Amino acid sequence: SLEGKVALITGAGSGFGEGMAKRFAKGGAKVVIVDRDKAGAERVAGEIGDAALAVAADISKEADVDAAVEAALSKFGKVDILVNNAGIGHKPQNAELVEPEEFDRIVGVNVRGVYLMTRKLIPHFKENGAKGQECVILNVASTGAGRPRPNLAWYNATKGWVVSVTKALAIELAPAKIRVVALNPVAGETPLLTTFMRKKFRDSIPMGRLLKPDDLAEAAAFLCSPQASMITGVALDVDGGRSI
Ligand SMILES: NC(=O)C1=CN([C@@H]2O[C@H](COP(=O)(O)OP(=O)(O)OC[C@H]3O[C@@H](n4cnc5c(N)ncnc54)[C@H](O)[C@@H]3O)[C@@H](O)[C@H]2O)C=CC1
Repeated sequence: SLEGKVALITGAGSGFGEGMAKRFAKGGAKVVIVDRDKAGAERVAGEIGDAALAVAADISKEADVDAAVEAALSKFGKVDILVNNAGIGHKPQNAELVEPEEFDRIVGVNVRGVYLMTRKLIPHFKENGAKGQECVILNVASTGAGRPRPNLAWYNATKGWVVSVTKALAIELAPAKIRVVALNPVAGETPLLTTFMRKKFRDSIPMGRLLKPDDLAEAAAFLCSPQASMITGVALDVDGGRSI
Protein backbone atom coordinates (compact mmCIF):
# COMPACT_ATOMS: atom_id res chain seq x y z
CA SER A 1 0.00 0.00 0.00
CA LEU A 2 2.93 2.25 0.84
CA GLU A 3 5.15 -0.07 -1.22
CA GLY A 4 7.82 1.88 -3.07
CA LYS A 5 7.28 5.01 -0.95
CA VAL A 6 9.92 6.80 1.12
CA ALA A 7 8.73 8.50 4.30
CA LEU A 8 10.76 10.95 6.37
CA ILE A 9 9.31 11.07 9.89
CA THR A 10 10.54 13.60 12.41
CA GLY A 11 10.52 12.54 16.03
CA ALA A 12 10.35 8.88 15.04
CA GLY A 13 12.76 7.84 17.80
CA SER A 14 9.91 7.57 20.31
CA GLY A 15 6.16 7.54 20.84
CA PHE A 16 3.75 8.27 18.00
CA GLY A 17 6.58 8.79 15.52
CA GLU A 18 8.09 5.42 16.38
CA GLY A 19 4.71 3.78 15.86
CA MET A 20 4.28 5.46 12.47
CA ALA A 21 7.77 4.51 11.30
CA LYS A 22 7.12 0.89 12.25
CA ARG A 23 3.66 0.80 10.66
CA PHE A 24 4.84 2.47 7.45
CA ALA A 25 7.75 0.03 7.10
CA LYS A 26 5.35 -2.88 7.59
CA GLY A 27 3.40 -1.33 4.69
CA GLY A 28 6.44 -1.52 2.40
CA ALA A 29 7.80 2.00 2.91
CA LYS A 30 11.38 3.02 3.41
CA VAL A 31 11.56 5.28 6.46
CA VAL A 32 14.01 8.03 7.42
CA ILE A 33 14.02 8.31 11.23
CA VAL A 34 14.89 11.94 12.06
CA ASP A 35 15.26 12.72 15.76
CA ARG A 36 17.41 14.75 18.12
CA ASP A 37 17.57 11.59 20.28
CA LYS A 38 20.26 9.65 18.44
CA ALA A 39 19.90 6.57 20.65
CA GLY A 40 16.13 6.37 20.12
CA ALA A 41 16.47 6.91 16.38
CA GLU A 42 19.05 4.14 16.14
CA ARG A 43 17.01 1.74 18.27
CA VAL A 44 13.90 2.26 16.15
CA ALA A 45 15.84 2.02 12.89
CA GLY A 46 17.54 -1.17 14.06
CA GLU A 47 14.26 -2.71 15.23
CA ILE A 48 12.77 -1.98 11.80
CA GLY A 49 15.79 -3.17 9.80
CA ASP A 50 17.33 -2.35 6.43
CA ALA A 51 14.27 -0.31 5.35
CA ALA A 52 15.02 2.30 8.04
CA LEU A 53 17.72 4.97 8.22
CA ALA A 54 18.45 6.80 11.47
CA VAL A 55 19.36 10.50 11.18
CA ALA A 56 20.27 12.54 14.25
CA ALA A 57 19.11 16.12 13.76
CA ASP A 58 17.65 19.07 15.67
CA ILE A 59 14.97 20.16 13.22
CA SER A 60 14.83 23.58 14.85
CA LYS A 61 18.20 24.33 13.18
CA GLU A 62 18.47 25.00 9.44
CA ALA A 63 21.83 23.25 9.03
CA ASP A 64 20.51 20.03 10.61
CA VAL A 65 17.47 20.07 8.33
CA ASP A 66 19.61 20.56 5.22
CA ALA A 67 21.75 17.63 6.37
CA ALA A 68 18.79 15.37 7.16
CA VAL A 69 17.22 15.98 3.74
CA GLU A 70 20.52 15.43 1.93
CA ALA A 71 20.98 12.19 3.89
CA ALA A 72 17.47 10.98 3.04
CA LEU A 73 17.92 11.66 -0.67
CA SER A 74 21.39 10.10 -0.76
CA LYS A 75 20.18 6.92 0.94
CA PHE A 76 16.80 6.36 -0.72
CA GLY A 77 16.96 8.58 -3.82
CA LYS A 78 13.62 10.32 -3.17
CA VAL A 79 11.18 11.31 -0.44
CA ASP A 80 7.45 10.73 -1.07
CA ILE A 81 6.00 11.41 2.38
CA LEU A 82 7.00 13.94 5.04
CA VAL A 83 5.56 13.38 8.52
CA ASN A 84 6.08 16.42 10.78
CA ASN A 85 5.72 14.67 14.13
CA ALA A 86 8.55 16.01 16.33
CA GLY A 87 7.30 18.29 19.08
CA ILE A 88 7.80 19.38 22.67
CA GLY A 89 5.50 20.88 25.25
CA HIS A 90 5.46 22.55 28.64
CA LYS A 91 4.22 21.24 31.97
CA PRO A 92 0.58 22.23 32.63
CA GLN A 93 0.62 25.59 34.42
CA ASN A 94 -0.84 29.07 34.31
CA ALA A 95 -0.02 30.57 30.92
CA GLU A 96 1.70 33.65 32.36
CA LEU A 97 4.26 31.44 34.15
CA VAL A 98 5.90 30.08 30.97
CA GLU A 99 8.92 32.30 30.55
CA PRO A 100 10.26 33.52 27.19
CA GLU A 101 13.14 31.00 27.02
CA GLU A 102 10.77 28.03 27.27
CA PHE A 103 8.21 29.68 24.99
CA ASP A 104 10.88 30.29 22.33
CA ARG A 105 12.15 26.68 22.42
CA ILE A 106 8.62 25.29 22.00
CA VAL A 107 8.04 27.54 18.99
CA GLY A 108 11.44 26.50 17.63
CA VAL A 109 10.48 22.82 17.51
CA ASN A 110 6.73 22.85 16.87
CA VAL A 111 6.61 25.86 14.51
CA ARG A 112 10.02 26.67 13.03
CA GLY A 113 10.95 22.99 12.66
CA VAL A 114 7.81 22.29 10.64
CA TYR A 115 8.53 25.36 8.51
CA LEU A 116 12.15 24.34 7.89
CA MET A 117 11.52 20.68 7.06
CA THR A 118 8.55 21.49 4.84
CA ARG A 119 10.25 24.39 3.02
CA LYS A 120 13.35 22.30 2.36
CA LEU A 121 11.41 19.40 0.82
CA ILE A 122 8.79 21.30 -1.21
CA PRO A 123 11.13 21.72 -4.23
CA HIS A 124 11.82 17.98 -4.27
CA PHE A 125 8.11 17.20 -3.86
CA LYS A 126 7.26 19.57 -6.72
CA GLU A 127 9.80 17.80 -8.92
CA ASN A 128 8.19 14.48 -7.99
CA GLY A 129 4.67 15.77 -8.65
CA ALA A 130 5.74 17.04 -12.06
CA LYS A 131 6.74 13.42 -12.78
CA GLY A 132 3.28 12.12 -11.85
CA GLN A 133 4.37 10.96 -8.37
CA GLU A 134 2.04 12.28 -5.69
CA CYS A 135 3.65 13.41 -2.43
CA VAL A 136 2.07 13.85 0.99
CA ILE A 137 2.88 16.09 3.95
CA LEU A 138 1.29 14.85 7.19
CA ASN A 139 1.46 17.13 10.24
CA VAL A 140 0.79 15.87 13.76
CA ALA A 141 -1.19 18.52 15.64
CA SER A 142 -3.44 17.88 18.67
CA THR A 143 -7.06 17.99 19.87
CA GLY A 144 -5.88 20.97 21.94
CA ALA A 145 -5.35 23.10 18.83
CA GLY A 146 -9.11 23.63 18.52
CA ARG A 147 -10.43 22.02 21.73
CA PRO A 148 -8.06 23.21 24.48
CA ARG A 149 -8.40 22.56 28.17
CA PRO A 150 -6.74 24.95 30.65
CA ASN A 151 -3.01 25.13 31.43
CA LEU A 152 -1.40 24.16 28.10
CA ALA A 153 -1.93 27.48 26.33
CA TRP A 154 1.30 27.97 24.41
CA TYR A 155 1.70 24.32 23.48
CA ASN A 156 -1.87 24.20 22.15
CA ALA A 157 -1.40 27.37 20.10
CA THR A 158 1.61 25.87 18.30
CA LYS A 159 -0.67 23.01 17.28
CA GLY A 160 -3.19 25.57 16.06
CA TRP A 161 -0.40 26.96 13.90
CA VAL A 162 0.14 23.43 12.55
CA VAL A 163 -3.54 22.94 11.66
CA SER A 164 -3.59 26.35 9.97
CA VAL A 165 -0.41 25.79 7.97
CA THR A 166 -1.84 22.43 6.88
CA LYS A 167 -4.77 24.19 5.25
CA ALA A 168 -2.65 26.95 3.70
CA LEU A 169 -0.08 24.57 2.24
CA ALA A 170 -2.79 22.18 1.05
CA ILE A 171 -4.54 24.79 -1.08
CA GLU A 172 -1.25 26.15 -2.46
CA LEU A 173 0.35 22.77 -3.27
CA ALA A 174 -2.62 20.74 -4.56
CA PRO A 175 -2.02 21.70 -8.23
CA ALA A 176 1.56 20.43 -7.76
CA LYS A 177 0.15 16.98 -6.82
CA ILE A 178 1.17 17.42 -3.16
CA ARG A 179 -1.39 16.63 -0.48
CA VAL A 180 -1.12 18.20 2.97
CA VAL A 181 -3.08 16.74 5.90
CA ALA A 182 -3.01 16.74 9.68
CA LEU A 183 -3.88 14.39 12.53
CA ASN A 184 -5.28 15.61 15.86
CA PRO A 185 -4.48 12.93 18.46
CA VAL A 186 -5.77 12.99 22.01
CA ALA A 187 -3.59 12.00 24.99
CA GLY A 188 -1.60 8.93 23.99
CA GLU A 189 0.55 6.29 25.69
CA THR A 190 3.92 7.79 24.77
CA PRO A 191 6.87 8.92 26.93
CA LEU A 192 5.71 12.55 26.53
CA LEU A 193 2.34 11.82 28.21
CA THR A 194 3.73 12.38 31.72
CA THR A 195 4.69 15.91 30.60
CA PHE A 196 1.15 16.89 29.56
CA MET A 197 -0.09 15.26 32.78
CA ARG A 198 -4.54 8.63 33.97
CA LYS A 199 -8.02 7.64 35.10
CA LYS A 200 -9.00 11.31 34.78
CA PHE A 201 -7.81 11.38 31.16
CA ARG A 202 -9.36 7.98 30.37
CA ASP A 203 -12.81 9.03 31.62
CA SER A 204 -12.70 12.20 29.47
CA ILE A 205 -12.48 10.12 26.27
CA PRO A 206 -15.96 8.85 25.24
CA MET A 207 -14.62 5.62 23.69
CA GLY A 208 -13.16 4.84 27.11
CA ARG A 209 -9.41 4.40 26.61
CA LEU A 210 -6.24 6.32 25.82
CA LEU A 211 -4.91 6.45 22.28
CA LYS A 212 -2.17 3.99 21.47
CA PRO A 213 0.55 4.67 18.87
CA ASP A 214 -0.84 1.86 16.70
CA ASP A 215 -4.20 3.68 16.52
CA LEU A 216 -2.67 6.90 15.22
CA ALA A 217 -0.32 5.01 12.88
CA GLU A 218 -3.25 3.40 11.06
CA ALA A 219 -4.85 6.76 10.36
CA ALA A 220 -1.47 8.13 9.23
CA ALA A 221 -0.94 5.15 6.94
CA PHE A 222 -4.37 5.64 5.37
CA LEU A 223 -3.95 9.38 4.83
CA CYS A 224 -0.45 8.96 3.34
CA SER A 225 -1.60 6.18 0.96
CA PRO A 226 -2.95 6.38 -2.61
CA GLN A 227 -6.30 5.27 -1.15
CA ALA A 228 -6.56 8.86 0.16
CA SER A 229 -5.56 10.56 -3.09
CA MET A 230 -8.46 13.06 -2.95
CA ILE A 231 -8.06 13.95 0.74
CA THR A 232 -6.15 17.16 1.38
CA GLY A 233 -6.31 20.09 3.78
CA VAL A 234 -8.10 18.12 6.50
CA ALA A 235 -7.24 17.79 10.18
CA LEU A 236 -8.56 14.37 11.22
CA ASP A 237 -9.33 13.95 14.92
CA VAL A 238 -8.15 10.56 16.24
CA ASP A 239 -9.34 11.00 19.79
CA GLY A 240 -11.99 8.51 20.97
CA GLY A 241 -14.54 11.32 20.65
CA ARG A 242 -12.76 13.82 22.91
CA SER A 243 -13.18 16.74 20.50
CA ILE A 244 -16.95 16.35 20.11
N1 LIG B 1 1.65 12.00 23.75
C1 LIG B 1 0.42 12.84 23.78
O1 LIG B 1 -0.36 12.71 24.67
C2 LIG B 1 0.15 13.87 22.65
C3 LIG B 1 1.30 14.31 21.71
N2 LIG B 1 1.06 15.22 20.59
C4 LIG B 1 2.12 15.49 19.61
O2 LIG B 1 2.50 14.10 18.93
C5 LIG B 1 3.72 14.23 18.47
C6 LIG B 1 4.59 13.03 18.99
O3 LIG B 1 4.72 13.19 20.39
P1 LIG B 1 4.91 11.84 21.40
O4 LIG B 1 5.14 10.62 20.60
O5 LIG B 1 3.72 11.68 22.32
O6 LIG B 1 6.16 12.22 22.36
P2 LIG B 1 7.65 11.55 22.35
O7 LIG B 1 8.48 12.42 23.28
O8 LIG B 1 7.57 10.09 22.82
O9 LIG B 1 8.28 11.62 20.82
C7 LIG B 1 8.65 12.91 20.35
C8 LIG B 1 10.03 12.71 19.61
O10 LIG B 1 10.33 14.04 18.84
C9 LIG B 1 11.81 14.34 19.18
N3 LIG B 1 12.04 15.80 19.27
C10 LIG B 1 11.72 16.81 20.07
N4 LIG B 1 12.31 17.92 19.59
C11 LIG B 1 13.01 17.57 18.50
C12 LIG B 1 13.79 18.35 17.66
N5 LIG B 1 14.29 19.76 17.40
N6 LIG B 1 14.39 17.79 16.61
C13 LIG B 1 14.24 16.45 16.39
N7 LIG B 1 13.47 15.67 17.22
C14 LIG B 1 12.86 16.25 18.28
C15 LIG B 1 11.96 13.87 20.36
O11 LIG B 1 13.33 13.48 20.65
C16 LIG B 1 10.95 12.53 20.47
O12 LIG B 1 11.71 11.29 20.23
C17 LIG B 1 4.24 15.54 19.03
O13 LIG B 1 4.22 16.53 18.06
C18 LIG B 1 3.24 15.88 20.15
O14 LIG B 1 3.30 17.35 20.42
C19 LIG B 1 -0.26 15.85 20.43
C20 LIG B 1 -1.29 15.74 21.57
C21 LIG B 1 -1.26 14.48 22.50
